[PDB]
Amino acid sequence: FDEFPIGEDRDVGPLHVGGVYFQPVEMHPAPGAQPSKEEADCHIEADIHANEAGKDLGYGVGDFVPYLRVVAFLQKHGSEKVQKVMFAPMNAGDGPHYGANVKFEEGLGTYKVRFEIAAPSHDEYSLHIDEQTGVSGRFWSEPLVAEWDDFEWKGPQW
Amino acid sequence: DEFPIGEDRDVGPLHVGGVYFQPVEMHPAPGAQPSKEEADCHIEADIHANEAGKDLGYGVGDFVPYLRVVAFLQKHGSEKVQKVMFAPMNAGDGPHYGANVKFEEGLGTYKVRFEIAAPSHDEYSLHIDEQTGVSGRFWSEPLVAEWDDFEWKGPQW
Ligand SMILES: [Cl-]
Ligand SMILES: [Cl-]
Ligand SMILES: [Cl-]
Ligand SMILES: [Cl-]
Ligand SMILES: [Zn+2]
Ligand SMILES: [Zn+2]
Repeated sequence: FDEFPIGEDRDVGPLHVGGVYFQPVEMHPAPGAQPSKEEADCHIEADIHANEAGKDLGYGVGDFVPYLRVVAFLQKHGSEKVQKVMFAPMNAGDGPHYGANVKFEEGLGTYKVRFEIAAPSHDEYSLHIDEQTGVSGRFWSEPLVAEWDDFEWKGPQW
Repeated sequence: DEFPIGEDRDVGPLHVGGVYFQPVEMHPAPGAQPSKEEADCHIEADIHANEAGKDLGYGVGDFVPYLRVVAFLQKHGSEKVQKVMFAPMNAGDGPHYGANVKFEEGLGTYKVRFEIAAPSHDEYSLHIDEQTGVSGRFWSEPLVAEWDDFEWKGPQW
């Protein structure tokens, strides 16, 4: 399946973050309130793996980082409207990622695309912190941001 | 120093290993598990994708997140069953499903059963189109990895 880049990959805190988009997909079960394959303009995927700093949190470097809460914000240049898109964790043929089928509500054009990545919720994940088996790192409190100021929505490339 | 609960099992698309060692301090402290000081040990369920595995879109050896893992402990000679809710967490050696555990029935031989449920309906999805798309589907009833002769003789540390 052809993947198209959103922009340059980012390294933010303990995460390596990439963004791609491609034709809308059919997901099972259909996640949250996302548009159907027919209603969507495309599928946007956030590829999140631990980088070297991720090692202090106990992640294997280069591995997928689960239990995160990822939200994308889309804002067309010259517009005050901002779309807020909740990403969901899911598997495609090339493994897990956070993604969503999305509509570019203000049409064709240039958009600021921002991914805000929050650490797992308090009751959803833990870290060993004892000396013997523990980690020296901790999760981030303020959400990490990977953003692209000039993404071009030029319509389906399929 | 890690000790096995028994031999690793392959159940459906999962490679499941069970180990135990000294109790640990976790942050946040998960559900109702005993503290490092209160506990007998820490038990870990290591769950990674096997060849079957690939059908769901995982890479062989990848940790499989979003599962709901519970362990049932039953001492040989007793009718009592103790239930242990595992929680997802990272240790210095990576992500695992684990729990600090106090053996309510004490020293002895136990049947140890891990029940592994697929992600909740609203917590994970699969791309199912021909194009992007995976052919396997998550299991309905929990997968089981069981050891019937686990010997708990007290701390080995
Ligand atoms: Cl924005
Ligand atoms: Cl929270
Ligand atoms: Cl900012
Ligand atoms: Cl049992
Ligand atoms: Zn996706
Ligand atoms: Zn653990």
